[PDB]
Amino acid sequence: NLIKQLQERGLVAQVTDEEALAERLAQGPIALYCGFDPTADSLHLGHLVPLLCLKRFQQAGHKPVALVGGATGLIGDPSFKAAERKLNTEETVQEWVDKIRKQVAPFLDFDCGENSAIAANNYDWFGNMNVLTFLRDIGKHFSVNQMINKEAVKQRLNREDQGISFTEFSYNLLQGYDFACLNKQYGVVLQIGGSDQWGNITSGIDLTRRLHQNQVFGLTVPLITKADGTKFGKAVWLDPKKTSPYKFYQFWINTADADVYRFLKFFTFMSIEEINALEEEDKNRAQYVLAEQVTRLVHGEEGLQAAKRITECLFSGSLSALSEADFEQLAQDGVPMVEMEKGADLMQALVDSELQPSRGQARKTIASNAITINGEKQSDPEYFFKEEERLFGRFTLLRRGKKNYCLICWK
Amino acid sequence: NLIKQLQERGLVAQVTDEEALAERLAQGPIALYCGFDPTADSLHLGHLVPLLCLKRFQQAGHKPVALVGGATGLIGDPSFKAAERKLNTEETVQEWVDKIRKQVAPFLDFDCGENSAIAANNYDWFGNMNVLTFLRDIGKHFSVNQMINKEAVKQRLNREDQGISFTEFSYNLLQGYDFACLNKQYGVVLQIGGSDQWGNITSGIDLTRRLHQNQVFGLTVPLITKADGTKFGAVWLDPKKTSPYKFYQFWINTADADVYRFLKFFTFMSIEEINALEEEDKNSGKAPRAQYVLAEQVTRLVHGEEGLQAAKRITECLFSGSLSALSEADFEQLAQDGVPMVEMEKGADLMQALVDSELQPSRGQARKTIASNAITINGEKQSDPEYFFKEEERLFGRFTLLRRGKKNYCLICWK
Ligand SMILES: Nc1ncnc2c1ncn2[C@@H]1O[C@H](COS(=O)(=O)NC(=O)[C@@H](N)Cc2ccc(O)cc2)[C@@H](O)[C@H]1O
Ligand SMILES: Nc1ncnc2c1ncn2[C@@H]1O[C@H](COS(=O)(=O)NC(=O)[C@@H](N)Cc2ccc(O)cc2)[C@@H](O)[C@H]1O
Repeated sequence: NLIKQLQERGLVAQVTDEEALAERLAQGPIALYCGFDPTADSLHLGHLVPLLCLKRFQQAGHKPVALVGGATGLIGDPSFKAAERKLNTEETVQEWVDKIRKQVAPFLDFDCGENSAIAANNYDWFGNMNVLTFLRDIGKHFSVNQMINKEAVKQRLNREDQGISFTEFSYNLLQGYDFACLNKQYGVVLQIGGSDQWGNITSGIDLTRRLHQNQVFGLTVPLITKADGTKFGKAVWLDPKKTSPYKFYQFWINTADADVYRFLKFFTFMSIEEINALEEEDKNRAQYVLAEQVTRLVHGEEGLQAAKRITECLFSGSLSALSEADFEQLAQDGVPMVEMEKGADLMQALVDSELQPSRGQARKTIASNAITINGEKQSDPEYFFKEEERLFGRFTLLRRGKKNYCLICWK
Repeated sequence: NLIKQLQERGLVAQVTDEEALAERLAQGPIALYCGFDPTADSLHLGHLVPLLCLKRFQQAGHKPVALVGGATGLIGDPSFKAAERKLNTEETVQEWVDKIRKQVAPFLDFDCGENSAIAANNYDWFGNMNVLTFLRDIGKHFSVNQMINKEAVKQRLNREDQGISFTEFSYNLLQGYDFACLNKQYGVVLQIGGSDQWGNITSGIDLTRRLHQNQVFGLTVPLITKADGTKFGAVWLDPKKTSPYKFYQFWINTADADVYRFLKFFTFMSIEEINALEEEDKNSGKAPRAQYVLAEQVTRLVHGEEGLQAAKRITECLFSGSLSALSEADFEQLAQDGVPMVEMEKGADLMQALVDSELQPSRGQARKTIASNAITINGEKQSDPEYFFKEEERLFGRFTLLRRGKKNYCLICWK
């Protein structure tokens, strides 16, 4: 039983009429969906949780529908959001829709027969829907009394200064209708999402009964968090131009022990048997396994190898294996960086990079043999960089002591 | 000062930025509007209060716009309504729209130059409006925190079983946008309505500022009520719903505590004439005659001179007993709603007509009441208990009016 398997990974927050869903799942392939709103040019790690859950259902033989909210992204989901969001333009949302659709696509199989993935966009039905049609055909089925009692919008209905527009309050009807629309178009009988989506999902379940006299189900995944109560993603984007594969990999390497086994369950396709065996062995490595799996999953074999090669070069101080693209990752977000004019001396580099507070202090630090230039020791306080030390004519990696790095990017 | 004149008739509940509105009114003609939703095939007396107020503004030189809610009638106004209304069909609402627009038209002047009245319909702009456009362009300007606390809908938001749909909750936004539309299309700067419309009006004022960067105003008329606290069922303007006779009699029977206020609300008599009529009644030493004046004015206004003459002829014939002056059309007003009526098969005796009309409990009782000379047939006394009606007594071959005592009537409609 797939629900039982997901419950064992800790991937089930809530599920509607669970016994019936397990029976329908047991009978044969179902169509299911999860929606993703375009509120940025990329998804982050949080979005990856239900995205991989769509693939977990596909691996079990079910048909995943990945919806991108071209219409809902023009409205804004208020669910457990403390503040009203500014509206985004139609041009910006369309740009984001395209980027998200393309980012989701490699996570699912679009060519595996009957259960092949389908990309959907709710702008296809809301983009031309008349307002009186929406209010009469959809709105009459929604009770404002029940809407104001939804946990997701309750904290917004106490004081107007921390309030909600009619625009964001109508959001629940759009996602509610999306479920009914996918049920009629594709026979979708299940919607998944994170726990904040519970109220938007149950509205679609109810609306599908009222509009199409069909029974549909809901399943939420817990919102993934760190055990120490801090905010998850200290954000971690899927786009390599926002979070480099190296930074992505390092985020996983540095997972706390209290989080590492839970993260392996949420973010990898490793069996529950191997994760438990990995946990027992360490009680009498997991961060390394987690980093390898998720980095290869998001950034591919090439991405994982670049992240490992950069990590190794920084640990060893030997930079010969680094390519120009590797240095681009370091400058982006890998190590602290400073832009400098060619001709600057070593003292000025240490001051401008904030590795040293003054030229006088930097002189003593250099003379003490604390500084490396591309991994090589340089103890002449009066030194000027050689042209060959400007790797790819652009980069020079400084290190103070055994671990304090700074990348000089030459103008 | 038009606002002050309306305040003296008791026709002003609330006014936004009153000094600025009075200054705008004194500068020259303005364009104003009032909306009427199609929830029935006719307007009633309540709807007549703001409709006549549109005419009062027109008489002062202003330009009235009478909007009929082709779109809003497909949504439903929840304002101060205890229960959620069922949605009406597009075909039914269209039929009602046509009937209401035609019923409204004779009350305003459509041919008096620059301030000629205009007929409008909000279906013109909502019929082709996309949902994302409405939600973004209009909806972003509305706070749900403020909406749920509006007096017109707050009572609906405590019991789920006695609740409000998103459909009816969205209504305030539609009427709000209508004011922005009429401001842009016709330079409408004022909306009037009854006091239940205050919140729908102020939403339009705020939205016009946000969308068109224009200053507009609101003025409400008090909801006309009775002094005894009872409900002001309905008295319709359509003669096929409320006959001119019944309409006239409703005004005749106005309570003394209500008659002068009703003159101010429902007629175009000057405040000086109404005050002189109250003064005369206060010093006459007899019962008031103002009800007669009110009945003549409003019946002539709504049903014309012909309607008034029919109501008076029917009243006079019932009072005199002599029905010779009654036409077939007059008897049809009586059968519709003038007096209680019963359908009976020709051949029924007087005793059975008294029992079936519920004028008597039994034939045995009917026998004694007939013998006591308490029964009239078409105003003529009939004291024979064993009497059968004559063919000549079935007026126009199908009407006989029975009366027990001085006022217990029943029209027999012969089959
Ligand atoms: N930290 C996290 N852990 C687990 N899941 C997480 C998460 N952060 C985000 N998610 C989930 O990732 C998904 C996409 O996030 S989202 O774009 O903010 N979601 C939304 O705004 C949905 N209303 C989108 C939507 C859903 C269905 C529709 O028919 C239409 C639109 C949601 O299911 C959300 O719960
Ligand atoms: N007893 C009464 N006394 C005085 N005025 C009364 C009344 N009963 C009804 N009215 C008024 O008669 C007018 C029409 O009544 S109604 O058809 O119920 N009105 C409505 O439902 C409004 N929402 C119509 C409307 C108004 C403006 C728009 O842009 C669109 C529609 C309103 O101004 C109402 O306040």
